[PDB]
Amino acid sequence: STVPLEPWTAQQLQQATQGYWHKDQIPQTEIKRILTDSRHAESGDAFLALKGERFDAHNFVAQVVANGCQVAIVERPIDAEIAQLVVADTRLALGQLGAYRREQNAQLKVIALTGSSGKTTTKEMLGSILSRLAPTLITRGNLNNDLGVPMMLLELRKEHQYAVMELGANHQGEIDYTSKIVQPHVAGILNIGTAHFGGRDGICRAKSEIYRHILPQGVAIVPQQDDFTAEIREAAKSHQIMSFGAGGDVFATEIELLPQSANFQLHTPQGSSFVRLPFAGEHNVQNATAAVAFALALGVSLEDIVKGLEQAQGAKGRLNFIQKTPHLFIDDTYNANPTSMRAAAQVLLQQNGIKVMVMGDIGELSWQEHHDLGRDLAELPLDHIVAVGQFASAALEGTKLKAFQTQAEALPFLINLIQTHQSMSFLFKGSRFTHMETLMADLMEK
Ligand SMILES: Nc1ncnc2c1ncn2[C@@H]1O[C@H](COP(=O)(O)OP(=O)(O)NP(=O)(O)O)[C@@H](O)[C@H]1O
Ligand SMILES: [Mg+2]
Repeated sequence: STVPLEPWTAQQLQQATQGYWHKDQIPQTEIKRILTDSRHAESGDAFLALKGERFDAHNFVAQVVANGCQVAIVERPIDAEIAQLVVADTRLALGQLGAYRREQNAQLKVIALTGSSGKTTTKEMLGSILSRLAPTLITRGNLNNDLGVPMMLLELRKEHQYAVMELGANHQGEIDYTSKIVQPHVAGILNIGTAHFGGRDGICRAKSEIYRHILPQGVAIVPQQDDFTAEIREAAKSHQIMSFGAGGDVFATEIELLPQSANFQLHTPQGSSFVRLPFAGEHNVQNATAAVAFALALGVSLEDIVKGLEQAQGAKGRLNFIQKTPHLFIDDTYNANPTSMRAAAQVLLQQNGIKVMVMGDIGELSWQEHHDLGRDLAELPLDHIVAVGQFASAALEGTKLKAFQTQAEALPFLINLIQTHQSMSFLFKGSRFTHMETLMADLMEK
């Protein structure tokens, strides 16, 4: 990474991993950064060599030596001029290094959260709330798995008073592993979504591992309106509990959905407040109520929580409203599924001007799915539907909808829509692998 980092001593590296220095060659200078990318390691870094499926970064140690790196963390001694901390397993050692740094920072109050949807948005909301009060570390991008979580904890500094760790795992045992490294004071689940083997039951059990390592006198956060609310409350029973959602501790009433925001009355065990939330859509109201519950569990005042929500900003590709007078471009390109795709159309339906929904394929599904999506969206009063990809033909089945196999062929059509019409409102969305944000940037170019 590239943020300011607190250095490591050779002694700290060894103590965290219980490794040994090869041939007793011990670095006499401090280590400024631990990284896994052989392209970027330089003088002062420690290169930690990971292996995985058909890959082994031990193969690239000569590259980091040629580039000036003089410290490596490895599973086996390499014949090279570099100090080497030898460990049994470098994936485990990375976990231990993150766990050690988390433990050394005893001043921290720590949140861990998971869920099928809304993790990143809820994390950003908490980040806004907590960063107003003190230095706060939150998960960057998708660093939320067995490697990403400890990589994030390496960025902890003595100045940090708060940490908000997103945990992304979906499979049995994975959340136990990362949440044990994190050692949260407050943790919980936002929702259980649709089936990925194991079924939704398996997803529930996996994410319920997040309650196992909550620290003494901590708090478990539970969703009060989930299909698995009762099972999740049982999983959290060894901890003090707070809930969010209708019928729960923290909930919203008189919700008003505006074109780029949402108004509602917020209710909590610490009092109530109106909230002018600068996020669009009912799902983001739900994410706000979860952030409120997490923040109250850390003792933040309701007043500071509302101030944090009202100035919070969304992650990239999550309903970003981009004004390009006299046109609007909504960037919702981060990902897609059949449910969220229909939800996005509802947001576009609230905008002024000629409404054009540009959509790419939805993965992990498929033909019948797009057939019904193209049918349902065509019944909506959208002005134009531009379907791009391998299943655009399916959506065409069931004037309003045009289908393109490639983006290259879709770009002139979108350009022609400008000419054919008067302000336009575009919304762009597709699964991550379709990266519809290039087609959006390409239309915006001119
Ligand atoms: N609470 C929610 N319930 C249902 N869908 C939601 C919710 N919040 C967001 N979404 C949808 O999920 C998309 C991604 O939201 P995001 O906050 O990035 O979730 P995430 O849980 O971090 N995803 P991921 O890290 O890829 O597993 C949004 O663009 C919405 O379409
Ligand atoms: Mg995420």
